[PDB]
Amino acid sequence: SDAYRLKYTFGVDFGTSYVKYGPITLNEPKMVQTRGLFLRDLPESVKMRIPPDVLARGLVVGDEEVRKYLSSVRDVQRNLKYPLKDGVARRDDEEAWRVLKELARYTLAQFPVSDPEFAGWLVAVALSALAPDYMYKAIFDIYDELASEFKIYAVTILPQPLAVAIAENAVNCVIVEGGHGNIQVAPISFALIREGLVALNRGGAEANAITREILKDIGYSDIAREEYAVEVVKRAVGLVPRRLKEAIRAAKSDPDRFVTKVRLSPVVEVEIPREYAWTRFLIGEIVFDPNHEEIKSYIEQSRLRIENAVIGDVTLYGEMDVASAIITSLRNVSVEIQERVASQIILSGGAFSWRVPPGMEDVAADSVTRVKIALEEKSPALASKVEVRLVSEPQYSVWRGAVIYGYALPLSLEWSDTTREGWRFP
Amino acid sequence: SDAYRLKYTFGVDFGTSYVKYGPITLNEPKMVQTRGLFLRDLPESVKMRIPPDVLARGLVVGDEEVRKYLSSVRDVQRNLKYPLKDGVARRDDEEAWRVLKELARYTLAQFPVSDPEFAGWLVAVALSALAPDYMYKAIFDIYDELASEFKIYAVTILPQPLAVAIAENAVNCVIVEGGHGNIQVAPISFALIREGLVALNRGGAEANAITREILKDIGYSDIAREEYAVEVVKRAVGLVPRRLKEAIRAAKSDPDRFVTKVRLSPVVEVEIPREYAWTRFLIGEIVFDPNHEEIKSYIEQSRLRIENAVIGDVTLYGEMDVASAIITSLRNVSVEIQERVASQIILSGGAFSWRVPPGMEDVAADSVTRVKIALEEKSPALASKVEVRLVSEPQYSVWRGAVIYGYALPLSLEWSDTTREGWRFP
Amino acid sequence: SDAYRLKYTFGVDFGTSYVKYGPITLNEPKMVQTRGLFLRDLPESVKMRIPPDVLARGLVVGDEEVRKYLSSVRDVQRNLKYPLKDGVARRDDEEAWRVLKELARYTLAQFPVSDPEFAGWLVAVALSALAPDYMYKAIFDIYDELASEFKIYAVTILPQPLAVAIAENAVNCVIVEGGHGNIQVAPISFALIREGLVALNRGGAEANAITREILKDIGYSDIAREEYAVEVVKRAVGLVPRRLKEAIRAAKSDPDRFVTKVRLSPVVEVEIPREYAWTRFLIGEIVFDPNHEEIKSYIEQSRLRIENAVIGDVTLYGEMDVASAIITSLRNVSVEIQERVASQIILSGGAFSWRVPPGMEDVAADSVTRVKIALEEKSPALASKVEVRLVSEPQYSVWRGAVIYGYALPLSLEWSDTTREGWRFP
Ligand SMILES: Nc1ncnc2c1ncn2[C@@H]1O[C@H](COP(=O)(O)OP(=O)(O)O)[C@@H](O)[C@H]1O
Ligand SMILES: Nc1ncnc2c1ncn2[C@@H]1O[C@H](COP(=O)(O)OP(=O)(O)O)[C@@H](O)[C@H]1O
Ligand SMILES: Nc1ncnc2c1ncn2[C@@H]1O[C@H](COP(=O)(O)OP(=O)(O)O)[C@@H](O)[C@H]1O
Repeated sequence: SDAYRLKYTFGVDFGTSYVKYGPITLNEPKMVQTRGLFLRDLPESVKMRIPPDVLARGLVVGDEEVRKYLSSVRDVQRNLKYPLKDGVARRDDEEAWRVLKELARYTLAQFPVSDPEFAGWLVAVALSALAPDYMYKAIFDIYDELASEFKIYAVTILPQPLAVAIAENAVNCVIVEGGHGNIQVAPISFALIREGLVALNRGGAEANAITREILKDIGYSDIAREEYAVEVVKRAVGLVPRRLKEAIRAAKSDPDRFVTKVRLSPVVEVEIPREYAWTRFLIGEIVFDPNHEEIKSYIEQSRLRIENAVIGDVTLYGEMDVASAIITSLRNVSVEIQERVASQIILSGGAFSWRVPPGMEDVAADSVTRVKIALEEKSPALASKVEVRLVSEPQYSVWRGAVIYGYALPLSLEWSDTTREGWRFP
Repeated sequence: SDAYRLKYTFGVDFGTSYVKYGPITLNEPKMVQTRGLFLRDLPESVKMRIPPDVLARGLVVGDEEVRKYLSSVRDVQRNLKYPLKDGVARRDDEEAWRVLKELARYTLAQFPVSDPEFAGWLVAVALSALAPDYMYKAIFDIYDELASEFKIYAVTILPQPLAVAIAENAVNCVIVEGGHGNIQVAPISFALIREGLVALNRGGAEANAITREILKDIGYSDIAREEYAVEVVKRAVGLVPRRLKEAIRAAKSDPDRFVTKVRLSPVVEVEIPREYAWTRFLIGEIVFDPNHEEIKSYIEQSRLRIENAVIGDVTLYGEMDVASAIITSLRNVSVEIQERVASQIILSGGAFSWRVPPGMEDVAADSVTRVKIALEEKSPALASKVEVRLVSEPQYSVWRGAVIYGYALPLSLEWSDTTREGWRFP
Repeated sequence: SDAYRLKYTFGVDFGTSYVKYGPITLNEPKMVQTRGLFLRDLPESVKMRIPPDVLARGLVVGDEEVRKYLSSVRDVQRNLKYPLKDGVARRDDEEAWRVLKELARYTLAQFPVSDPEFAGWLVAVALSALAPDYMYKAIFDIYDELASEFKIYAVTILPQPLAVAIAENAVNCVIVEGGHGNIQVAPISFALIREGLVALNRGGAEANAITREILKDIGYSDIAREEYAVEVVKRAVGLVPRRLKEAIRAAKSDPDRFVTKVRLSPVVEVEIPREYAWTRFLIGEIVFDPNHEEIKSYIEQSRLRIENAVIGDVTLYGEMDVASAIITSLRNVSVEIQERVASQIILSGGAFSWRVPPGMEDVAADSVTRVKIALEEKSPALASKVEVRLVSEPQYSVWRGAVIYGYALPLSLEWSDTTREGWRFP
């Protein structure tokens, strides 16, 4: 039906960090941190303390639902699984979708529907652009299973940048998503340019890993293991330089500006010492231009120490700067239209967030000011006409696009594997 | 069976001082002071006076059973064996378990069962967290031998802090056991955190040894040798300072407040003189924070005199404060949950008992008020939100947890050496 | 000059345990156990007994120089500072470099130079790969101060694995250092692969801490506090299993093979009892593969007891096996060359030492045989072609590389912070 959509059209975003979800009726979507928590090796002592309903399905997911079941850090680095490592779950990983299943299951269960006119939801999923074929097939399999439990009339999937352009309803610009895992820049002329869509393998999660290194170098290593901890630290102590080299010089001259103290929990309060105060810049900068002799040295000597198993989640080989990303995304649109499409740049998603702490504007920079000054370095003639803008409520964006897309996607259009578009029915 | 448990589930605690025991049916457990009494070198004169049944097994154990067989102090410091010196019996000591055997034998024999429906007990043992592997294997060997005498259907063992958390059924807090021998602090989130469990090697028995030194300095040394004597003295004359340095200053200014007279027996009545009246504080304080230039001097110069053999049971090297213990136990749980788990602090066990004698509240402090003020000194930001509580009937606690754990521990779960959990059958 | 180098080129290694040092002229370097001994709280009684020269600088360092100033164990666990806890001194610790200063000062003072042609030394320092930026800057500050005292023409610093590859002058292999604090595995093709260099945070010092636990479980705890004591015990009683599980099974079947008696001092002679005889394996094994349900249980229940302050120096979260370390270090070199570079494996450094005591070869294994059988478990196809070798004089190695590197490092090459290579001049 039609007005049936304005109620029961149900958007879902995944991305890496937060799974943003809700029906179209919401003003802004509810969030679930993507982490699933396994309950797997349990001393029968603790199984006595777990409700047999929760332990039955073998996981728990959601912000509040997991917090209650969290044991010590050793438990966290084991049984707390962040699937969607970057935008994507490796096929071979059974634990990867096992959480996504009950993460998606948690999503719908959160919103019951009393109305007997309810024929089942309309589930608009927004995956990352990097999502391969199997990740589509896998997640439709997920919602096919929830069809037996919940009422789902139809399921669709849209690439994440497609949502944002729909969310902004912007006519001419290059969308840039700050997605935690991946940065997806797409130009849009009258709509997405699928050929010009460019999605980096880098994201906010690379700002964690550059923080997760700092907290190891300060001797907080117990804190590093817990991903929530570096999150709070990164978000609080992370900072974006105007120009990295000029900034680090500044922070080594007058560190007292940059020394910060973050209270994670009453026991553990992270003090960024006087010396490393300049490393605050590497935290927020590595999202944008992770090519510098200053970072690429600091990341290299931080790749040496291998604590548990992982060598660290980050790439030593170097990536493309989001300045160079936007440019590369534009060379794929037509020279006719490039003057128009390169006018606006919409920054969106999480990793473009950073707010300059007050009084520090002479050195730090907002994500907006960063991109604008990033273009001046590479393509000067471009940065003249560029008006770069950050979305209001950056991370809520993709979901707002997911429902609008999900709202108008004529329901007689079947999902066909070849076109990778349209509804599928259970 | 099931309702069979609500009767014949049988909890046993050991700990150092009192072995707390009984079936689940009891309101509070019966106690046996852990002391075994050897009858070993007996002039045939006295063997004539001993029933040949008692002398046959070579020991006696229990409060009333030993009192009748106690000879002079020389006999007490010899043939009265306190096993479980701290939480643990050294493997090499045959006398150590030989008492525990007949101490555990005394425990079950105390409770005969008339009902022919009785298939044997369910013995839930609570050992100290410090109990090594052999101490588990040794005590199962004990109950395997009592299987031939008594009816024991199944035997299990739980670490002592696991009991308390079950006894309190507290969801978020850090348990602190005042166990006579050892202080075992564990955080609990939905249940014990085995990684965060921290057990000090210090306990109430270190408050004896600091009293046992005082009674030597007052010239009562005949009284010191008898462990029951310092017990009654410690419990009566022992006291817990608000702040040790401020307190000792007070007690040296106005000693008449603190001069006390304890009647042990009609012959021997201990008068804490006017001078040492300040040493009452070191008695109760050394349980909490045994690092002070005032104690660590007094314990050092009291380590010099070596009377019989032992140099004294106490550590000159210094230990961790229970304030620092709780903190160290929290750094092992996840920064996510630390805000919640650090809220409540449950004090339990014997060594957190002390009651301020009336009118003295301006200087002394209850164990509760002591811990709360202990945290303010170390981790100020923690002590703001901390609500610290003492268990009603502090020492009875562990047993109450031992039965509940012993009540539900599904009986098809075998004891497996690797997991160190579950029932074993004889 | 040139031939001036063949005399006055002066190598210095730090590492954790032994600081190996000497001029290039030596056959093998002289050693200094890294321990500094503070003289800090001294009763004026003892200051009368200390030469005012020694007490002036406030420390003493060196094997013989400290032995003479050692008081009781309480003094040792306080005023005997092992800096470089693992490979690294925490910035905030003033006591950390204060020893390194006079430790390095002790080093040069040991070797006076009579020749008036002597223009000052050439100091080649070998730090650990984990050495951060500040640890470089700190130690150059050290040698800048010794420039006023001694004659130092030039100072350089090389990462420790760089030395070994130079010391061996091996063309194709993966160096593995058994460094007391840390295990640094690097592949070398025509030289070090800085990207493939992988340095574990585990080392011989984790074999102490697993012995330091054993000596607490045997009741020698007075002996545990003294790091020299566990050293001699570890080196003597420590043993490396062929396969840990198969070995522990063997040692619990026939303990009389493994019961050992080590004479530390005429008073104290450590008898590893019959029972724990199997724990000899955990001593030497935890260097290699500290992931086992057998160790990771024994280390966990040994982390509970906290004696003085420290919870114990060791990581409960688990580390990477040196088998998996070598593999992870190879995935960073190019698939073209991996066939060649994975041929030889040079084991080096202290923690790869262990000699099977005679007649026990059926169960124990040399460090060589251990690594070779370690690879067979993980990467079978690799272990076929692998020829693994241990350096002759394992621990002397890094210094031998330090001088050769220090010998040819063209002196017109300045130290530049960015490249982290080359000479600096005072
Ligand atoms: N105030 C902030 N400053 C810096 N980074 C932030 C801030 N708030 C959120 N973030 C980052 O944004 C990320 C959220 O992005 P997200 O929408 O999950 O991307 P996607 O869902 O596409 O993977 C978080 O992982 C976090 O690291
Ligand atoms: N009123 C009191 N004041 C101070 N200490 C007390 C008091 N009552 C009991 N105690 C101490 O508590 C101890 C009992 O603790 P207990 O339960 O035996 O510990 P565990 O059993 O774990 O070893 C006794 O040794 C005694 O010293
Ligand atoms: N025979 C031996 N058996 C086992 N371990 C040994 C033996 N000899 C020395 N070791 C260990 O080797 C270590 C020396 O390594 P070292 O060269 O100090 O490493 P680094 O200097 O890189 O820190 C000592 O700490 C000791 O524990």
